[PDB]
Amino acid sequence: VDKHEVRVGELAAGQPLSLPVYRFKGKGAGPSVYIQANVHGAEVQGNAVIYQLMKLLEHYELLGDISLVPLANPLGINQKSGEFTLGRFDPITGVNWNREYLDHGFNIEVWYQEHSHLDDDTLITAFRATLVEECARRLNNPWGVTTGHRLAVTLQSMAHRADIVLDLHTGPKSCKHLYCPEYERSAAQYFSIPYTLLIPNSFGGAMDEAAFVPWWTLAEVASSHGRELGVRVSALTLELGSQERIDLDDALEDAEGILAYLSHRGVIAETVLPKPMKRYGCFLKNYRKFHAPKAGMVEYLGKVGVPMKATDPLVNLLRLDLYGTGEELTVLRLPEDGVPILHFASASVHQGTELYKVMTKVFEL
Amino acid sequence: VDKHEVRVGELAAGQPLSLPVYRFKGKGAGPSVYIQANVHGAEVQGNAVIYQLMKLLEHYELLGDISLVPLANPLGINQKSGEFTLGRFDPITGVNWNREYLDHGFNIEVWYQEHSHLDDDTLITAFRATLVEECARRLNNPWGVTTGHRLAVTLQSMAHRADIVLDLHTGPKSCKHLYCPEYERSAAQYFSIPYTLLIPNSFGGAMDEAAFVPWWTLAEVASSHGRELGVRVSALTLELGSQERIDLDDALEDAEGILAYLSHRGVIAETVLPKPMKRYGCFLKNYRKFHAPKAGMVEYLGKVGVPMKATDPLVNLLRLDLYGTGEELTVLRLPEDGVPILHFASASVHQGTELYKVMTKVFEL
Amino acid sequence: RVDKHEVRVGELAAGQPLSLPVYRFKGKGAGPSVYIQANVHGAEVQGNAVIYQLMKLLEHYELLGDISLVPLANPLGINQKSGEFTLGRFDPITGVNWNREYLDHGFNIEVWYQEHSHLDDDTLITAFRATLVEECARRLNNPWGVTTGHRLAVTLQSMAHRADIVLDLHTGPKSCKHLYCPEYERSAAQYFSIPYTLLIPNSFGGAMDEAAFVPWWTLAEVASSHGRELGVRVSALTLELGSQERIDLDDALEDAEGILAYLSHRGVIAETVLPKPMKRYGCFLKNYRKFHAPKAGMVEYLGKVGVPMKATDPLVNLLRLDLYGTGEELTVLRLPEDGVPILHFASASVHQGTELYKVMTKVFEL
Amino acid sequence: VDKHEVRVGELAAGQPLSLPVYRFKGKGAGPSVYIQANVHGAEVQGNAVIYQLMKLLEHYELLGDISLVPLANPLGINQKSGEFTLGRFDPITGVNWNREYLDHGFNIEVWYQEHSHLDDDTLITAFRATLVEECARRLNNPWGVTTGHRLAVTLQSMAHRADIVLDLHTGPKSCKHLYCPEYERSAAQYFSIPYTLLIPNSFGGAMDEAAFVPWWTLAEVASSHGRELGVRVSALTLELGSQERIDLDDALEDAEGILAYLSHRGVIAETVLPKPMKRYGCFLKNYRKFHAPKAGMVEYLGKVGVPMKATDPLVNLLRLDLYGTGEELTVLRLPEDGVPILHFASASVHQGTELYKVMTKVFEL
Repeated sequence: VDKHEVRVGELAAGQPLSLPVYRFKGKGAGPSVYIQANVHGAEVQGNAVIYQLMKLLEHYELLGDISLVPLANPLGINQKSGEFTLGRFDPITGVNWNREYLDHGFNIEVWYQEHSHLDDDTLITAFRATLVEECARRLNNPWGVTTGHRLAVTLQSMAHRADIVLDLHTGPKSCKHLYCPEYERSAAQYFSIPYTLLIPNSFGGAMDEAAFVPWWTLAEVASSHGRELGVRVSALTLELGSQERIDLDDALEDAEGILAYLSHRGVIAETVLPKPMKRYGCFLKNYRKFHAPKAGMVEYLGKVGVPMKATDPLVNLLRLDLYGTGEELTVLRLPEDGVPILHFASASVHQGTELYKVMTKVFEL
Repeated sequence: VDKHEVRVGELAAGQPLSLPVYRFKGKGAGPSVYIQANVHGAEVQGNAVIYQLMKLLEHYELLGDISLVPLANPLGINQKSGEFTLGRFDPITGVNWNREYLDHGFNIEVWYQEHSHLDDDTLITAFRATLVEECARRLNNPWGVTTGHRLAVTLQSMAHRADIVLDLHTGPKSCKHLYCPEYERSAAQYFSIPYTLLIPNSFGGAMDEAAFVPWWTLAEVASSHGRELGVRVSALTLELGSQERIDLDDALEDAEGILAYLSHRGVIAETVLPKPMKRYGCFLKNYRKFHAPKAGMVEYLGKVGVPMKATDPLVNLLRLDLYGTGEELTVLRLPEDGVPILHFASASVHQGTELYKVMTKVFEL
Repeated sequence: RVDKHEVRVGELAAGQPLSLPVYRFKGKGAGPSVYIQANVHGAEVQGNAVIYQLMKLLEHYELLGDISLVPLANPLGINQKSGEFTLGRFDPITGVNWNREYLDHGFNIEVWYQEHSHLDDDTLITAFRATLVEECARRLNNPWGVTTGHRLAVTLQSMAHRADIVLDLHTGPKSCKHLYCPEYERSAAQYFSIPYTLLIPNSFGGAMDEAAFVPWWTLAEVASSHGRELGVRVSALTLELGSQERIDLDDALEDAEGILAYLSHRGVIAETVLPKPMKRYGCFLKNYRKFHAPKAGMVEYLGKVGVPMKATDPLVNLLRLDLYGTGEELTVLRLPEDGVPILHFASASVHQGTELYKVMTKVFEL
Repeated sequence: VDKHEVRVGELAAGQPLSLPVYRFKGKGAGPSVYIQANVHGAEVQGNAVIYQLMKLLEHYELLGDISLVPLANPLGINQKSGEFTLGRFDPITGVNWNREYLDHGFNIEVWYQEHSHLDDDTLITAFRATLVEECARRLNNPWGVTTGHRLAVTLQSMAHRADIVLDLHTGPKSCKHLYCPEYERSAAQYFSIPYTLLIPNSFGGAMDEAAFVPWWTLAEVASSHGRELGVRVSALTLELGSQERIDLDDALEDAEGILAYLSHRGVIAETVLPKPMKRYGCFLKNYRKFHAPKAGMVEYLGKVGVPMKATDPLVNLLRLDLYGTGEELTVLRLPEDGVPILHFASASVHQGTELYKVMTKVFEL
């Protein structure tokens, strides 16, 4: 396993901020893969998944290149506030690190017309080069870029080089879930993840969108001019359970599912079949946020990853300040049938604190 | 002066979160005004400006109603982290409190068509009622709304009721500046603020935009159908110097400038002239952010509100870890001529930390 | 039945007062008085659930002594968030632990004793209590003022000083149920439903229990040095009821049932409530050890809280993706001595020196 | 100037925590010196002081060794919360980095009796070796030590090796002041510092105390057996103005004061005279903390380092929530005549927030 380090920033006291990049060289015509974990500092299980995946890959026949970037945001990973990693956003500005990726601005209609005389492979190579160069340009600005933008664009440049991008995250108190763009709903069949969110061709600041939107858009533009190029990049986001947790056995299960997808895509020569299990989904627009309608102390009743019906108890809300009044213990209920995916990591909420995220209008994939 | 209290939230231990609303009734046909301060918790000087304005208003003849909401975000105001106020964003999620306002989704073209028969005043009354009603609809949701969204929508509902909205902020280490929509560039000459950013018809989550975007879009639609309605609301954001400070004399000067605008608008009967001083403008697109190109300890040389040249030293960057190498003390310079408006409030930066914001292509108003 | 009053403990910059709800059940008898508080550490919310369940139960018992309960005892800490966690343990401005702000009475107890020794036991005790209550008032009446945390602690303390029994309800981070019990009342552990007890000495270290018992224990010592037996006339125990950032009403019922056994034992309630049968272990406080990370990294916790282990047992796996391909990629850290891990760090990522576990060593059955 | 790095810790993502140690070798018999800065993360001016000192030291004739340790707490230096450095205490535990030093437990009376047959220099050498070894023993513990304790003891071990220890800090919003032990009141005359706190032989967790307490106790014990050994180490703490600030020219003034002390002690051969200026002192017991008696917004009126009377206004307390009542704006005053040294860095306080520290019963040195 070839390893190098990639510089992503620098701290006030002088210390460089760098990432370890592990590379497995493929011997064949299989697709290239880029995997990263822990952009969100508290979401550490992704590192254990990378560890297990690399241990497994050491016994497979790699047909395509694989690059793996654990510990992808040291500034967030190393940031504590109390006994909790404050790792989700820049502590100075509040900007979510996974909202700092680069939306390629250029006109794809024009880019396509200017390259439409090239054959598919040549055109694809040129498009990839244009994205990599756009990242370089962005970082070359004399006014500079934000701390998180430098990190994200640096990761993005590496991701753009691959045919397949897997971004490993975790939820707070959460079940395993997956984000797939609508064009590759089938990907969910190979991972070992029970709930999938199908997402549209829209850039919203995150790595997966940053990676797929240019290619999905190029595919549509090409087809609109009678050329069926196809979407040439896969980019998926795996939300592997809960944050602030390392569970090596569970990480192995996640890694086994990833291998099934890698086998399916021809990255590895061996046939690795998907885990037989039920897989459900919902379209992103039906993924709902449930906010505390009143403040108070919270006992979570809705178990993550378990379907619930409209009006079922989601939490008990306890109010010691209201003892004997009639409202010291109340039940907050789920508005619509759905599956609670994740809940707030703390037991005390203000009015409006996000208590849960719930997939509604869920279907079997 | 009538005092009222408006609830905006509730804390886990049981206390309600509420705001003081001071209302002066006008005796006449003057425009109505809504003024708030301290939505960003550290930006406390706005409270002193409200204090001084109310003290002054007691000696003027009010022709229009004025509502004043100091201490507009107690959750942010009361949030300390070390010896400073962590007041800019929700500490749980990182979302800027001034990015939680509501962009009205309804079709203004259709709305206009359905009300085009009304005269100006009734059409304005109808539109205003619609905006107020949409805020109410937003807060009534079984899935709830964020802590910051409840606060923002509550403030916005009050703001929508006024003809003039003044949002009082401060910068970090900053000179006095003003955000003014392009449709009322004339406003800038009445306030006592040397630098003004002229901003376009675009919603970006903030109060001023929330208040003016619907009316500006309405004006455009009306005009397209041959009706020159005009933009019937004014909404301006005053960035009154630096955060984490109360300066009552300085606040009086700010209040006097506000009074000049209110006099100009016929809110008060008396003639209060603008303070004589030079005033400059800049289109929003030319307001640039300068990020640290390297980490280190900063001596700030560019003074806020003082024009400078690209060749001038902006900061000295000290690196004790590089003593003896030639890199221990380096000078940073801005890529372009301009006027630094504000700079970072700390002397320690990581690579990418936003060091200054700078108005470029400045012109005299 | 229950009377509620509010007690002011501070004020916020924007104007809102900081206040506590104080619930009181009046006793109809000669039983001892009891003062119970919870959630002085903001993240330690289970104590509210314990107070809730206890009050629901108490409504059906016969009270011989007064019981005052103070849930939500620190709204400034309780309401303080940082990320998806309550930054509730210390003043966020200064770092000072809210449970290190209590008042150590400085007056000379030997001299106070000599000046009141002619009094009978009950009159001497009443006088001592009055002195403690007055000393708290004097502390808060200072033109230079006092810290935010000291004002809170001293307000709680003055209430606590009025009772015969003080129960401070806490939680650990990821923790089993444990109890702090002063050496002079080792028997108390036999009544609660708590498997592990730390026996603590006569020493003031800034906390409520110490603040409550040190003056009385010292007074008993002074009286005994003169051949007069007064006894330690106040009981002050700290219950660490599981993990923080959690409300578990069923588990809180169990805790409340144990507290009731102690109250029956002390004659606060008329009814017989016998202790839950279970093995109960203890160790002296000096044998309660802090295990710090020897190296930074990602941690998988192997030592389960409340489960005895040996030195040869794995405490955690330490995972280092930055060291992949070397022997340091994944290592096992082990405890240096046999003991019982009580609690561990609430996060999976540690720096060198981060406190990984607290472990009772030299444990014995009580 | 020789430079080496000293390991003090390690972060979660794997990065080492190290300090740059700059060493100037002495040639002769002059006392040795240990200088450190920025143990408290926000107190960055000490770095500028060290930078100036090192530039100056390259031209002086050194008779004793000098070690300088700027950037002495990278974990605290690099920690941000909003636009400020949360650098005073461990963000996990709240423990002040400058309360983590080691109080040597060993019986000095016994130690002295076991070495009383040794002459002064042999005894001094042995006592120093004992202190250094106790630090090593502390760090060699299978149960480990806290993050802050490892740092503090590492710094302390280096400090113990020197004859003169200078710990460079800053206050929040503060004038320049000095902590000087009662046994060397004469040292204060040399520094360029107007206000000095004379401190007793008491260990409170801080570097200076950690460095001097053993030697001061040893002097007491020696003297009690008819041997006037004297206190063989000098340990002073300079609070060099305000935090979150780099001012190079002002740092130069501080460095020159330091060099006057060093010249006075014979560390450098050249005569560097102290700056003429009035110098005052105060015994530590008379340094008082003034806390907010009520919450609110604060305008600081008491200027740091300027004597005041109990009848003078210290702050205006502004309460917008109490407008229209006598409590809308009130004046808080100093209970006793004194010199305000430092005040709170923010303008919004809760009841009990420490507003000022004030030296009372001040005398000219």
